Order: sequence, then C-alpha cells, then structure tokens
Amino acid sequence: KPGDTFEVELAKTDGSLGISVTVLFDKGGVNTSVRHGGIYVKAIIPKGAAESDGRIHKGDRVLAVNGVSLEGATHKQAVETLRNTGQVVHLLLEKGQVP
Repeated sequence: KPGDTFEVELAKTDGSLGISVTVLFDKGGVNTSVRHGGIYVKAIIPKGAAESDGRIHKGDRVLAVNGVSLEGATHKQAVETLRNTGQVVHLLLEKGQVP
C-alpha cells in the first residue's frame, strides 16, 4: 500500500547501494510533517541494486536499516550505517511517493 513497511533486501552488486538518500528535504512532509522524517530515497543511480531489484524509487521512505531505526539521523548517518552493512543490506522502508 502507498505507505507500507517493507524491509527491502537491497543487494549491492559492487559499488555500494544505488540509492542516493536524503534524510528529508524540509518542504514539510510527503507523509510525515508533524512526525519526524526518517530517510528518503532521493534518487537511484545505476549500479544495479534498487533499480535492478526494482523496489525502491525516488521517493520511498526509509525508516531503518535491518531494524536499526533511523530516527533523528541525517542522510550521511543513514548511509554510514548503509556502509557498515556488507553486501546485502536490509532496510526497513515505507512506500513513498514518486516524482
């Protein structure tokens, strides 16, 4: 559903995740304005990964990484955790909105 939680198994082919995420670019919130934002996939850069698996698009909400809630994280901290994770990263997402 367009706000469902899916722990996506995002497998890195080589050059890290294909998702360029932001924490939240403050323009309110595409689902959570009164609530804190998590992390958002801003875009997909080739690689494979998100685009290849075909789950994540340029607007899905990232809640966490394998249950490690990204609440109050800046985009870098999210990605730092996404770099601490190995070849296949599990991310806890919610369906976002597309551009």
